[PDB]
Amino acid sequence: NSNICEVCNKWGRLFCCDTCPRSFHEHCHIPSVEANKNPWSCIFCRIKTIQERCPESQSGHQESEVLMRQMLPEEQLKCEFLLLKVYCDSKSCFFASEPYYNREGSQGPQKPMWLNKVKTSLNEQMYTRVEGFVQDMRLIFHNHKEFYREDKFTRLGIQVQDIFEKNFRNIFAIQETS
Ligand SMILES: [Zn+2]
Ligand SMILES: [Zn+2]
Ligand SMILES: [Zn+2]
Repeated sequence: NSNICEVCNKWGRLFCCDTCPRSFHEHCHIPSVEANKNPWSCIFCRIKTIQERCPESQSGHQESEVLMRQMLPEEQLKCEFLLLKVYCDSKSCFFASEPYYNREGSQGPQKPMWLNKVKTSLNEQMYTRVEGFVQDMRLIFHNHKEFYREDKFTRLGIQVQDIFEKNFRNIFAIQETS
């Protein structure tokens, strides 16, 4: 197994996947690494299993259809993985914890959002459809763009949103387009 966490790329107290060489800190994995379970399979392995059991699940889909899906176990897992893929980028640090807004010439967003809040929301099964999760994720970056205006810091939002959007298209097998 790897000797660094797959998400944050640091050593420490790591849990090792039994079906692939990845390792995780307890609260870096999403959901948090389970108490017992020997063997244990990580979320990357669990996602690959879904695909393997239903090869047709990788044919293209319309975003509009994906968003209206109910958060049954498999969609819950896909949203967990997509959230994890965002945390995998080191630039997610800017969006993890609760922000605050005091900048000359800007007003804070009406509805603040951050990755740890989305994490909690998923953990507490507060989303009923994929749309719920995707709207909150997109809101994070949209709030950032709006608040930072012409400061070049706005680009961190563009960057992290691109990681989100690419992973969304991949994980939910959105139909490729020009
Ligand atoms: Zn970690
Ligand atoms: Zn694994
Ligand atoms: Zn089948």
